[PDB]
Amino acid sequence: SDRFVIWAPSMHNEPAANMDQLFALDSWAHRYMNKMDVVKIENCTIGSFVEHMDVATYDRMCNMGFRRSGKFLYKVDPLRNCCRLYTIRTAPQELNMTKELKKCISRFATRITSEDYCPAAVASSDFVGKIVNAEMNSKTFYTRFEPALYSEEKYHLFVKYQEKVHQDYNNSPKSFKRFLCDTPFGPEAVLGTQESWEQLNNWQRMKPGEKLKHMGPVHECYYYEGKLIAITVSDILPSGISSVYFIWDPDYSKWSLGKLSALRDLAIIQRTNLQYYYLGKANYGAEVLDVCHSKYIPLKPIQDMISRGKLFVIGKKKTKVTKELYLVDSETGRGEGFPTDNVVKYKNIAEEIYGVGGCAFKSANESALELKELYGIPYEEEDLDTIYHNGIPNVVPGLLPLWELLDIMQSGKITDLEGRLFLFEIETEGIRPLINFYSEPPNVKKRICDVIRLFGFETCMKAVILYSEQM
Repeated sequence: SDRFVIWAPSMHNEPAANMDQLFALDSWAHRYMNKMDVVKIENCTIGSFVEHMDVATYDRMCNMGFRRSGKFLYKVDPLRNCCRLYTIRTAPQELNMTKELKKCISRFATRITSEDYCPAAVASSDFVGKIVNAEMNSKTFYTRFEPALYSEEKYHLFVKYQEKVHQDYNNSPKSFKRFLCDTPFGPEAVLGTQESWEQLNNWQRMKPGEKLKHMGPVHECYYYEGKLIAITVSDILPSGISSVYFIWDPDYSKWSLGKLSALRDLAIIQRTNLQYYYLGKANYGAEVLDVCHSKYIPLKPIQDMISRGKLFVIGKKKTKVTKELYLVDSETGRGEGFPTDNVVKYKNIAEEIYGVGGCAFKSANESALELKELYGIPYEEEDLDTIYHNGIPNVVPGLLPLWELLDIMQSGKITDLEGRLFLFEIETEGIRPLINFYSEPPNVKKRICDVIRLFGFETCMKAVILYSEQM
């Protein structure tokens, strides 16, 4: 119910990255296989600076394909970007325990507990039981959940990690605050109450039926023998836990703290009566997000993402598509799965839609021309062909197709935003209501349309769009 106060969405450029794998579809790689020198591959990021939102909204956004960097809620263009990141969720009950993970957990339980540790008879695959049992019977290792706030030792460990692992030496305390301490959440969501922190710290002792009181960003600090060894920046969501970033002492590369942190997060999710883990290699037993449906499909049948990471739109063979897939408001971001019938041998229709001869492109150009000509919204035909050589493209998988936006305009559904959506120009002495959409300036119209396309229509109904007319 909390208002969704955001800046107008934009597209940012951070280009820093075997020349045959950086394409999201095989046909576009084939078309530009010999012209790689003239292709302008950039590392794009479509997002929006969020000024305030509640935890439930960010949960919905995760289930729409979003991740946050500080206050910047973003997603990558899964068709044009050099790196396609997939929103993948994992439940602790459905995780494929490999042999390396079992060795990791065994060595962990051996190093944290004394030699006098007589272990229980927990199964070799119940990693949650081993983690909880060994960590409760250990006097050398512990963790502490605490608010996402700045401290000098946290920043020092951050710098050491960044420079010895990621080889990044351009780190300042402002960047650490702005990336791992600044959050778009309320003061309760960040700070909370001491009682909720005591509950979350006793997650090993939580019994089924008991609910987490705390929902918001947290820092889990790993302490071994009094020394800070790792920090897990994560978001406690109503549906689970979303990992934002992970930091670990390089001197402890013996521990494989990334795998250990993932397994411990799964153990927490199971004990804290949460369901999913939002990761954001080879064998998982997890399920990824089809953004064109905003629905999750298991990852085993989809070997193309596991092998090449190229795009994938699920569909049926006996159905031919004419335009991009309709996004159903009130179901996008709800974590809905695909039916588990194996008779419908779902094919990949991503090439039919976003490929070279894709229908999405002509449909979007025609819809954009019609929008600009009939309603004064500044859309231009862009990808008449050659999707590789500012603003936001007319065809992006996971965004609301332009024909749906045109239907919203034609059906008069757009008038449902007026009286609900509020706008905030900083230089106008105040926040103002939306009285008439069609009488707004064209740039304001396109900002509202970008919010609708990127975050959904029902979310835009409860939004507050901040804008200045200098960008």
